[PDB]
Amino acid sequence: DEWIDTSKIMLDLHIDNMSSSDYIPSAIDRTDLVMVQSVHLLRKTGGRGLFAREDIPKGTCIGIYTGEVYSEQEFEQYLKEHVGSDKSYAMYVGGRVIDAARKGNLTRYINFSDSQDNAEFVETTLNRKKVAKVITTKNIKAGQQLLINYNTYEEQASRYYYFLNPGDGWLSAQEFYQTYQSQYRLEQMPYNLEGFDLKAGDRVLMTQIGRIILANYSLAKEQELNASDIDLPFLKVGSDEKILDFDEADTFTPLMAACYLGQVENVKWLIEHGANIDQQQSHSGHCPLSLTLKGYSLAKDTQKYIDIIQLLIKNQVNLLVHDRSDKTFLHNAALVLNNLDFQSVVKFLIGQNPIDINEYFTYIDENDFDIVMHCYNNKLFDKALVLLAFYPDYFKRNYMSDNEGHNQFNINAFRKAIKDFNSNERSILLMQLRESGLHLPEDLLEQLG
Ligand SMILES: C[S@@+](CC[C@H](N)C(=O)[O-])C[C@H]1O[C@@H](n2cnc3c(N)ncnc32)[C@H](O)[C@@H]1O
Repeated sequence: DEWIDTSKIMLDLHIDNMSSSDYIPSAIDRTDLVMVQSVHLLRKTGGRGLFAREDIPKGTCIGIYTGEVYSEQEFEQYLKEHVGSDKSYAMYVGGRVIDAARKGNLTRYINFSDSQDNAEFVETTLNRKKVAKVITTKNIKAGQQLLINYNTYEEQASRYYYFLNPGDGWLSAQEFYQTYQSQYRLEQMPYNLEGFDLKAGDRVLMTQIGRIILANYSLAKEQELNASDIDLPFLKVGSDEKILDFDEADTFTPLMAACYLGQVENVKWLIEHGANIDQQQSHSGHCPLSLTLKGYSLAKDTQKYIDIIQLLIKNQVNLLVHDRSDKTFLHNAALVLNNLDFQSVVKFLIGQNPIDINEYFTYIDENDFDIVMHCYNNKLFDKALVLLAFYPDYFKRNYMSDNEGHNQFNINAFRKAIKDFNSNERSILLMQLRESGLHLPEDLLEQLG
Protein backbone atom coordinates (compact mmCIF):
# COMPACT_ATOMS: atom_id res chain seq x y z
CA ASP A 1 0.00 0.00 0.00
CA GLU A 2 3.10 2.08 0.58
CA TRP A 3 3.95 0.73 -2.92
CA ILE A 4 0.89 2.33 -4.61
CA ASP A 5 1.42 5.84 -5.99
CA THR A 6 -2.05 7.12 -6.92
CA SER A 7 -0.74 10.61 -7.65
CA LYS A 8 1.09 9.18 -10.71
CA ILE A 9 -1.97 7.10 -11.61
CA MET A 10 -4.06 10.29 -11.77
CA LEU A 11 -1.40 12.17 -13.74
CA ASP A 12 -1.20 9.36 -16.27
CA LEU A 13 -5.01 9.21 -16.63
CA HIS A 14 -5.21 13.01 -16.84
CA ILE A 15 -7.40 13.12 -13.74
CA ASP A 16 -7.05 16.57 -12.22
CA ASN A 17 -10.01 16.74 -9.84
CA MET A 18 -9.36 14.06 -7.22
CA SER A 19 -7.14 14.00 -4.12
CA SER A 20 -4.58 11.18 -4.27
CA SER A 21 -6.08 9.68 -1.11
CA ASP A 22 -9.50 9.59 -2.82
CA TYR A 23 -8.24 7.49 -5.75
CA ILE A 24 -8.96 3.79 -5.15
CA PRO A 25 -7.34 1.44 -7.70
CA SER A 26 -8.17 -2.22 -8.34
CA ALA A 27 -5.59 -4.72 -9.60
CA ILE A 28 -7.29 -5.14 -12.94
CA ASP A 29 -7.68 -1.45 -13.89
CA ARG A 30 -6.21 -0.87 -17.35
CA THR A 31 -5.03 2.74 -17.21
CA ASP A 32 -2.92 2.05 -20.34
CA LEU A 33 -6.10 1.75 -22.45
CA VAL A 34 -8.06 4.78 -21.29
CA MET A 35 -8.03 8.42 -20.28
CA VAL A 36 -10.18 11.05 -18.62
CA GLN A 37 -11.01 14.21 -20.57
CA SER A 38 -13.60 16.98 -20.46
CA VAL A 39 -16.75 16.37 -22.40
CA HIS A 40 -17.33 19.60 -24.17
CA LEU A 41 -21.12 19.14 -24.21
CA LEU A 42 -20.89 19.07 -20.39
CA ARG A 43 -18.64 22.13 -20.00
CA LYS A 44 -21.30 24.18 -18.17
CA THR A 45 -21.06 21.72 -15.25
CA GLY A 46 -17.40 20.89 -15.89
CA GLY A 47 -18.28 17.26 -16.59
CA ARG A 48 -15.66 14.73 -17.60
CA GLY A 49 -15.82 11.36 -19.38
CA LEU A 50 -13.68 8.23 -19.86
CA PHE A 51 -12.08 7.91 -23.30
CA ALA A 52 -10.05 5.25 -25.19
CA ARG A 53 -6.32 6.03 -25.71
CA GLU A 54 -6.07 3.34 -28.36
CA ASP A 55 -8.31 0.78 -30.01
CA ILE A 56 -10.00 -1.56 -27.59
CA PRO A 57 -11.38 -4.93 -28.71
CA LYS A 58 -14.91 -5.92 -27.75
CA GLY A 59 -15.02 -7.82 -24.42
CA THR A 60 -12.06 -6.08 -22.80
CA CYS A 61 -12.11 -5.61 -19.02
CA ILE A 62 -11.44 -1.94 -18.19
CA GLY A 63 -11.44 -2.13 -14.39
CA ILE A 64 -13.51 -2.56 -11.21
CA TYR A 65 -16.07 0.03 -10.06
CA THR A 66 -14.47 0.99 -6.78
CA GLY A 67 -15.73 3.44 -4.13
CA GLU A 68 -16.78 3.75 -0.49
CA VAL A 69 -18.64 0.71 0.81
CA TYR A 70 -21.94 0.86 2.69
CA SER A 71 -24.66 -1.51 3.76
CA GLU A 72 -28.06 -0.54 2.36
CA GLN A 73 -29.08 0.79 5.81
CA GLU A 74 -25.82 2.70 6.29
CA PHE A 75 -26.17 4.26 2.84
CA GLU A 76 -29.86 5.25 3.33
CA GLN A 77 -28.75 6.91 6.59
CA TYR A 78 -25.80 8.52 4.77
CA LEU A 79 -28.17 10.20 2.28
CA LYS A 80 -30.39 11.46 5.13
CA GLU A 81 -27.51 13.08 7.03
CA HIS A 82 -25.61 14.60 4.10
CA VAL A 83 -27.47 17.47 2.54
CA GLY A 84 -27.09 17.32 -1.23
CA SER A 85 -26.09 13.66 -1.43
CA ASP A 86 -27.57 11.39 -4.08
CA LYS A 87 -27.23 8.05 -5.90
CA SER A 88 -25.39 9.59 -8.91
CA TYR A 89 -22.29 7.51 -8.33
CA ALA A 90 -23.87 4.85 -6.14
CA MET A 91 -24.12 1.24 -7.28
CA TYR A 92 -26.31 -1.35 -5.53
CA VAL A 93 -24.49 -4.66 -5.95
CA GLY A 94 -24.06 -7.89 -3.94
CA GLY A 95 -26.26 -6.66 -1.10
CA ARG A 96 -24.10 -3.57 -0.55
CA VAL A 97 -23.83 -0.04 -1.95
CA ILE A 98 -20.62 1.08 -3.67
CA ASP A 99 -20.54 4.90 -3.87
CA ALA A 100 -17.92 6.71 -5.95
CA ALA A 101 -19.21 10.27 -5.43
CA ARG A 102 -16.07 11.13 -3.42
CA LYS A 103 -13.72 8.15 -3.82
CA GLY A 104 -13.18 5.61 -6.58
CA ASN A 105 -11.14 5.03 -9.75
CA LEU A 106 -11.19 5.65 -13.47
CA THR A 107 -14.56 3.92 -13.84
CA ARG A 108 -16.35 6.72 -11.96
CA TYR A 109 -15.88 8.92 -15.06
CA ILE A 110 -17.93 6.81 -17.50
CA ASN A 111 -21.12 8.59 -18.61
CA PHE A 112 -24.58 7.26 -19.41
CA SER A 113 -26.35 5.98 -22.51
CA ASP A 114 -29.11 3.41 -22.99
CA SER A 115 -28.97 3.32 -26.80
CA GLN A 116 -25.28 3.87 -27.60
CA ASP A 117 -23.59 2.27 -24.59
CA ASN A 118 -20.40 0.44 -25.52
CA ALA A 119 -19.58 -1.11 -22.13
CA GLU A 120 -21.41 -2.73 -19.26
CA PHE A 121 -21.22 -3.56 -15.59
CA VAL A 122 -20.64 -7.27 -15.01
CA GLU A 123 -20.77 -8.89 -11.61
CA THR A 124 -17.44 -10.29 -10.39
CA THR A 125 -15.86 -11.62 -7.21
CA LEU A 126 -13.27 -9.69 -5.23
CA ASN A 127 -11.92 -11.17 -1.99
CA ARG A 128 -15.04 -13.32 -1.36
CA LYS A 129 -17.43 -10.41 -2.00
CA LYS A 130 -19.46 -9.25 -5.00
CA VAL A 131 -18.57 -6.13 -7.06
CA ALA A 132 -18.90 -4.93 -10.65
CA LYS A 133 -16.42 -5.08 -13.52
CA VAL A 134 -16.60 -2.83 -16.59
CA ILE A 135 -16.37 -4.85 -19.86
CA THR A 136 -16.47 -3.29 -23.32
CA THR A 137 -19.50 -4.62 -25.29
CA LYS A 138 -18.19 -3.59 -28.72
CA ASN A 139 -14.98 -2.47 -30.43
CA ILE A 140 -13.86 1.04 -29.42
CA LYS A 141 -11.74 3.31 -31.63
CA ALA A 142 -9.08 5.50 -30.01
CA GLY A 143 -10.55 8.83 -28.93
CA GLN A 144 -14.09 7.51 -28.70
CA GLN A 145 -15.97 7.95 -25.37
CA LEU A 146 -16.89 4.98 -23.14
CA LEU A 147 -20.62 4.93 -22.44
CA ILE A 148 -22.59 2.73 -20.07
CA ASN A 149 -26.20 1.79 -19.19
CA TYR A 150 -27.26 1.67 -15.52
CA ASN A 151 -30.12 2.55 -13.16
CA THR A 152 -30.22 6.36 -12.97
CA TYR A 153 -32.75 6.31 -10.06
CA GLU A 154 -34.17 9.81 -9.41
CA GLU A 155 -32.06 11.76 -11.91
CA GLN A 156 -34.74 11.62 -14.61
CA ALA A 157 -32.08 10.97 -17.24
CA SER A 158 -34.61 10.76 -20.12
CA ARG A 159 -35.81 14.30 -19.24
CA TYR A 160 -32.51 16.05 -18.40
CA TYR A 161 -29.42 14.27 -19.74
CA TYR A 162 -27.72 14.81 -23.07
CA PHE A 163 -28.05 12.03 -25.60
CA LEU A 164 -24.35 11.24 -25.70
CA ASN A 165 -22.59 9.64 -28.72
CA PRO A 166 -19.26 7.82 -28.64
CA GLY A 167 -17.90 10.54 -30.98
CA ASP A 168 -18.72 13.32 -28.45
CA GLY A 169 -15.32 14.58 -27.34
CA TRP A 170 -13.28 17.23 -25.52
CA LEU A 171 -13.01 19.57 -28.55
CA SER A 172 -15.27 22.61 -29.05
CA ALA A 173 -17.21 23.00 -32.28
CA GLN A 174 -14.78 25.70 -33.37
CA GLU A 175 -11.75 23.42 -32.66
CA PHE A 176 -13.60 20.58 -34.36
CA TYR A 177 -14.11 22.66 -37.48
CA GLN A 178 -10.50 23.75 -37.80
CA THR A 179 -9.41 20.12 -37.45
CA TYR A 180 -11.51 19.25 -40.52
CA GLN A 181 -11.27 22.73 -42.07
CA SER A 182 -10.35 21.48 -45.57
CA GLN A 183 -13.57 19.41 -45.84
CA TYR A 184 -15.86 22.26 -44.85
CA ARG A 185 -17.37 25.26 -46.65
CA LEU A 186 -19.72 27.97 -45.39
CA GLU A 187 -23.07 27.92 -47.24
CA GLN A 188 -26.42 29.67 -46.98
CA MET A 189 -29.51 27.54 -46.61
CA PRO A 190 -31.18 27.38 -50.05
CA TYR A 191 -34.55 26.61 -48.39
CA ASN A 192 -36.20 26.01 -45.03
CA LEU A 193 -35.62 22.81 -43.07
CA GLU A 194 -37.95 22.78 -40.10
CA GLY A 195 -36.69 19.32 -39.18
CA PHE A 196 -33.39 20.88 -38.11
CA ASP A 197 -34.68 24.31 -37.00
CA LEU A 198 -33.11 26.00 -40.07
CA LYS A 199 -34.51 28.76 -42.29
CA ALA A 200 -33.50 29.94 -45.76
CA GLY A 201 -30.48 32.19 -45.41
CA ASP A 202 -29.16 30.57 -42.20
CA ARG A 203 -25.45 29.93 -42.53
CA VAL A 204 -24.29 26.33 -42.22
CA LEU A 205 -20.82 24.81 -42.51
CA MET A 206 -21.09 21.68 -44.61
CA THR A 207 -19.14 19.15 -46.67
CA GLN A 208 -19.38 18.07 -50.29
CA ILE A 209 -21.60 15.12 -49.28
CA GLY A 210 -23.71 17.52 -47.27
CA ARG A 211 -24.11 19.85 -50.26
CA ILE A 212 -25.06 16.87 -52.40
CA ILE A 213 -27.78 15.81 -49.93
CA LEU A 214 -29.27 19.34 -49.83
CA ALA A 215 -29.19 19.48 -53.65
CA ASN A 216 -31.06 16.15 -53.88
CA TYR A 217 -28.30 14.77 -56.11
CA SER A 218 -27.12 11.17 -55.98
CA LEU A 219 -24.10 10.22 -53.88
CA ALA A 220 -23.62 7.05 -55.97
CA LYS A 221 -23.32 9.09 -59.20
CA GLU A 222 -20.38 11.09 -57.74
CA GLN A 223 -16.95 9.60 -58.27
CA GLU A 224 -14.61 11.82 -56.32
CA LEU A 225 -15.86 11.65 -52.73
CA ASN A 226 -13.80 11.74 -49.51
CA ALA A 227 -14.40 9.06 -46.85
CA SER A 228 -14.26 11.58 -44.00
CA ASP A 229 -17.27 13.46 -45.37
CA ILE A 230 -19.49 10.43 -44.66
CA ASP A 231 -20.39 11.36 -41.09
CA LEU A 232 -18.90 14.87 -40.83
CA PRO A 233 -21.82 16.87 -39.45
CA PHE A 234 -23.43 20.05 -40.67
CA LEU A 235 -22.32 22.72 -38.15
CA LYS A 236 -24.78 25.61 -37.70
CA VAL A 237 -23.45 29.19 -37.43
CA GLY A 238 -25.02 31.93 -35.26
CA SER A 239 -26.46 35.36 -36.10
CA ASP A 240 -23.16 36.86 -34.90
CA GLU A 241 -21.23 34.84 -37.58
CA LYS A 242 -19.61 32.58 -34.93
CA ILE A 243 -20.00 28.77 -34.89
CA LEU A 244 -22.69 27.43 -32.53
CA ASP A 245 -20.84 25.31 -29.91
CA PHE A 246 -22.03 21.71 -29.28
CA ASP A 247 -24.11 22.72 -26.23
CA GLU A 248 -25.57 25.76 -27.95
CA ALA A 249 -27.26 23.89 -30.80
CA ASP A 250 -27.64 20.38 -32.23
CA THR A 251 -25.52 19.30 -35.20
CA PHE A 252 -26.83 16.72 -37.66
CA THR A 253 -25.19 14.21 -40.00
CA PRO A 254 -25.66 13.47 -43.73
CA LEU A 255 -27.60 10.30 -42.88
CA MET A 256 -29.99 12.31 -40.65
CA ALA A 257 -30.69 14.81 -43.43
CA ALA A 258 -31.05 12.13 -46.13
CA CYS A 259 -33.63 10.34 -43.89
CA TYR A 260 -35.53 13.53 -43.14
CA LEU A 261 -35.66 14.49 -46.86
CA GLY A 262 -36.75 10.97 -47.79
CA GLN A 263 -33.75 10.24 -50.01
CA VAL A 264 -33.87 6.41 -50.18
CA GLU A 265 -30.84 5.74 -52.40
CA ASN A 266 -28.69 8.27 -50.51
CA VAL A 267 -29.79 6.69 -47.21
CA LYS A 268 -28.80 3.28 -48.64
CA TRP A 269 -25.49 4.70 -49.89
CA LEU A 270 -24.68 6.33 -46.55
CA ILE A 271 -25.58 3.17 -44.52
CA GLU A 272 -23.26 0.95 -46.53
CA HIS A 273 -20.34 3.39 -46.19
CA GLY A 274 -20.46 3.34 -42.37
CA ALA A 275 -22.77 6.15 -41.30
CA ASN A 276 -23.84 5.76 -37.66
CA ILE A 277 -27.49 4.82 -38.06
CA ASP A 278 -28.10 5.25 -34.29
CA GLN A 279 -26.57 8.73 -33.98
CA GLN A 280 -28.58 11.14 -31.84
CA GLN A 281 -28.83 14.86 -31.60
CA SER A 282 -27.46 15.77 -28.18
CA HIS A 283 -30.26 18.03 -26.99
CA SER A 284 -33.25 16.87 -29.05
CA GLY A 285 -32.58 13.13 -29.23
CA HIS A 286 -33.63 13.02 -32.92
CA CYS A 287 -32.03 10.17 -34.78
CA PRO A 288 -32.43 8.67 -38.24
CA LEU A 289 -35.61 6.70 -37.21
CA SER A 290 -37.30 9.65 -35.53
CA LEU A 291 -36.42 12.01 -38.42
CA THR A 292 -37.77 9.46 -40.91
CA LEU A 293 -41.03 9.35 -38.99
CA LYS A 294 -41.10 13.16 -39.00
CA GLY A 295 -40.48 13.23 -42.74
CA TYR A 296 -43.35 10.74 -43.14
CA SER A 297 -45.80 12.87 -41.21
CA LEU A 298 -45.30 15.72 -43.70
CA ALA A 299 -44.76 13.68 -46.83
CA LYS A 300 -46.62 13.78 -50.10
CA ASP A 301 -45.01 10.44 -51.03
CA THR A 302 -45.15 8.46 -47.76
CA GLN A 303 -43.84 5.27 -49.32
CA LYS A 304 -40.21 6.42 -49.59
CA TYR A 305 -40.18 7.05 -45.84
CA ILE A 306 -41.44 3.47 -45.31
CA ASP A 307 -38.63 2.17 -47.58
CA ILE A 308 -36.11 4.08 -45.45
CA ILE A 309 -37.65 2.49 -42.29
CA GLN A 310 -37.21 -0.89 -43.95
CA LEU A 311 -33.58 -0.04 -44.78
CA LEU A 312 -32.73 0.97 -41.24
CA ILE A 313 -34.37 -2.22 -39.87
CA LYS A 314 -32.53 -4.38 -42.42
CA ASN A 315 -29.28 -2.98 -40.99
CA GLN A 316 -30.18 -3.58 -37.32
CA VAL A 317 -30.98 -0.04 -36.27
CA ASN A 318 -31.67 0.15 -32.53
CA LEU A 319 -35.45 0.28 -32.41
CA LEU A 320 -35.27 0.61 -28.61
CA VAL A 321 -34.06 4.22 -28.89
CA HIS A 322 -36.49 6.62 -27.21
CA ASP A 323 -37.36 10.27 -26.88
CA ARG A 324 -37.55 12.41 -23.71
CA SER A 325 -41.02 11.02 -23.01
CA ASP A 326 -39.50 7.53 -22.91
CA LYS A 327 -41.47 6.63 -26.06
CA THR A 328 -39.61 4.11 -28.20
CA PHE A 329 -39.78 3.85 -31.99
CA LEU A 330 -42.79 1.55 -31.86
CA HIS A 331 -44.49 3.93 -29.41
CA ASN A 332 -44.22 6.82 -31.83
CA ALA A 333 -44.68 4.86 -35.07
CA ALA A 334 -48.08 3.84 -33.73
CA LEU A 335 -49.11 7.49 -33.53
CA VAL A 336 -47.53 8.65 -36.79
CA LEU A 337 -47.96 5.71 -39.22
CA ASN A 338 -51.35 4.78 -40.68
CA ASN A 339 -52.68 1.25 -40.15
CA LEU A 340 -51.34 -0.27 -43.37
CA ASP A 341 -47.93 1.30 -42.87
CA PHE A 342 -47.74 0.39 -39.14
CA GLN A 343 -48.74 -3.20 -40.08
CA SER A 344 -46.13 -3.16 -42.83
CA VAL A 345 -43.31 -1.90 -40.59
CA VAL A 346 -44.15 -4.56 -37.97
CA LYS A 347 -44.02 -7.11 -40.80
CA PHE A 348 -40.44 -5.93 -41.61
CA LEU A 349 -39.46 -6.53 -38.00
CA ILE A 350 -41.09 -9.98 -38.12
CA GLY A 351 -38.92 -10.75 -41.19
CA GLN A 352 -35.81 -10.12 -39.07
CA ASN A 353 -36.97 -12.97 -36.81
CA PRO A 354 -35.91 -11.19 -33.56
CA ILE A 355 -34.65 -13.32 -30.63
CA ASP A 356 -36.22 -11.34 -27.77
CA ILE A 357 -39.50 -9.95 -29.12
CA ASN A 358 -40.45 -9.23 -25.50
CA GLU A 359 -37.79 -6.54 -25.24
CA TYR A 360 -39.86 -4.24 -27.48
CA PHE A 361 -42.85 -4.81 -25.22
CA THR A 362 -40.91 -4.15 -22.02
CA TYR A 363 -39.89 -0.49 -22.36
CA ILE A 364 -42.51 1.78 -20.73
CA ASP A 365 -43.05 5.48 -21.34
CA GLU A 366 -43.40 8.29 -18.78
CA ASN A 367 -47.02 7.26 -18.28
CA ASP A 368 -45.92 3.65 -17.42
CA PHE A 369 -47.38 2.46 -20.76
CA ASP A 370 -45.56 -0.19 -22.78
CA ILE A 371 -46.33 -0.17 -26.54
CA VAL A 372 -49.55 -2.23 -26.20
CA MET A 373 -50.86 -0.13 -23.32
CA HIS A 374 -49.82 2.87 -25.40
CA CYS A 375 -52.05 1.87 -28.34
CA TYR A 376 -55.09 1.36 -26.09
CA ASN A 377 -54.65 4.68 -24.30
CA ASN A 378 -54.81 6.25 -27.79
CA LYS A 379 -57.80 4.23 -29.06
CA LEU A 380 -55.51 2.52 -31.55
CA PHE A 381 -57.23 -0.87 -31.53
CA ASP A 382 -56.05 -2.09 -34.95
CA LYS A 383 -52.47 -1.12 -34.12
CA ALA A 384 -52.81 -3.09 -30.85
CA LEU A 385 -53.92 -6.20 -32.78
CA VAL A 386 -50.89 -5.93 -35.10
CA LEU A 387 -48.62 -5.91 -32.05
CA LEU A 388 -50.60 -8.77 -30.44
CA ALA A 389 -50.26 -10.82 -33.65
CA PHE A 390 -46.58 -9.95 -33.61
CA TYR A 391 -46.24 -11.10 -30.01
CA PRO A 392 -48.73 -13.72 -28.73
CA ASP A 393 -46.86 -14.29 -25.46
CA TYR A 394 -47.39 -10.59 -24.54
CA PHE A 395 -49.97 -11.08 -21.77
CA LYS A 396 -48.44 -14.37 -20.67
CA ARG A 397 -44.94 -12.97 -20.26
CA ASN A 398 -45.86 -9.66 -18.59
CA TYR A 399 -49.11 -10.32 -16.68
CA MET A 400 -48.79 -13.96 -15.77
CA SER A 401 -45.07 -14.35 -15.05
CA ASP A 402 -43.43 -15.73 -11.89
CA ASN A 403 -43.06 -12.22 -10.58
CA GLU A 404 -46.36 -11.13 -9.03
CA GLY A 405 -44.93 -7.71 -8.21
CA HIS A 406 -44.22 -7.12 -11.88
CA ASN A 407 -47.53 -8.75 -12.96
CA GLN A 408 -49.64 -6.49 -10.76
CA PHE A 409 -47.74 -3.41 -11.85
CA ASN A 410 -48.60 -4.15 -15.51
CA ILE A 411 -52.22 -4.97 -14.63
CA ASN A 412 -52.54 -1.61 -12.85
CA ALA A 413 -50.77 0.22 -15.70
CA PHE A 414 -53.16 -1.41 -18.17
CA ARG A 415 -56.19 -0.25 -16.12
CA LYS A 416 -54.67 3.22 -16.07
CA ALA A 417 -54.33 3.04 -19.87
CA ILE A 418 -58.05 2.35 -20.42
CA LYS A 419 -59.46 4.32 -17.49
CA ASP A 420 -61.17 6.81 -19.85
CA PHE A 421 -62.80 4.24 -22.11
CA ASN A 422 -66.53 4.58 -22.65
CA SER A 423 -69.46 2.15 -22.68
CA ASN A 424 -68.51 1.00 -26.19
CA GLU A 425 -64.74 1.20 -26.06
CA ARG A 426 -64.36 -1.36 -23.25
CA SER A 427 -66.50 -3.88 -25.15
CA ILE A 428 -64.55 -3.69 -28.40
CA LEU A 429 -61.40 -4.15 -26.28
CA LEU A 430 -62.98 -7.15 -24.56
CA MET A 431 -64.07 -8.53 -27.94
CA GLN A 432 -60.64 -8.56 -29.61
CA LEU A 433 -58.99 -9.95 -26.47
CA ARG A 434 -60.99 -13.19 -26.77
CA GLU A 435 -60.69 -13.88 -30.53
CA SER A 436 -57.02 -12.95 -30.27
CA GLY A 437 -56.00 -16.55 -29.64
CA LEU A 438 -54.25 -15.28 -26.51
CA HIS A 439 -56.25 -17.60 -24.21
CA LEU A 440 -56.58 -15.10 -21.40
CA PRO A 441 -57.99 -16.65 -18.20
CA GLU A 442 -61.17 -15.16 -16.81
CA ASP A 443 -59.57 -13.96 -13.62
CA LEU A 444 -57.01 -11.95 -15.64
CA LEU A 445 -59.69 -10.34 -17.79
CA GLU A 446 -61.44 -9.27 -14.60
CA GLN A 447 -58.64 -7.61 -12.64
CA LEU A 448 -57.70 -5.95 -15.92
CA GLY A 449 -61.06 -4.11 -15.85
C1 LIG B 1 -20.84 8.21 -12.94
S1 LIG B 1 -20.89 10.01 -13.16
C2 LIG B 1 -20.07 10.14 -14.77
C3 LIG B 1 -18.81 10.99 -14.67
C4 LIG B 1 -19.11 12.50 -14.56
N1 LIG B 1 -19.42 13.08 -15.86
C5 LIG B 1 -17.91 13.21 -13.94
O1 LIG B 1 -17.33 14.10 -14.56
O2 LIG B 1 -17.52 12.89 -12.79
C6 LIG B 1 -22.65 10.27 -13.50
C7 LIG B 1 -22.98 11.76 -13.51
O3 LIG B 1 -22.42 12.27 -14.70
C8 LIG B 1 -23.37 13.07 -15.40
N2 LIG B 1 -23.79 12.38 -16.64
C9 LIG B 1 -23.54 11.07 -16.98
N3 LIG B 1 -24.10 10.83 -18.18
C10 LIG B 1 -24.71 11.97 -18.63
C11 LIG B 1 -25.42 12.30 -19.80
N4 LIG B 1 -25.63 11.39 -20.75
N5 LIG B 1 -25.94 13.56 -19.97
C12 LIG B 1 -25.74 14.51 -19.00
N6 LIG B 1 -25.03 14.17 -17.86
C13 LIG B 1 -24.52 12.94 -17.67
C14 LIG B 1 -24.56 13.29 -14.48
O4 LIG B 1 -24.28 14.45 -13.71
C15 LIG B 1 -24.48 12.09 -13.57
O5 LIG B 1 -24.97 12.42 -12.28
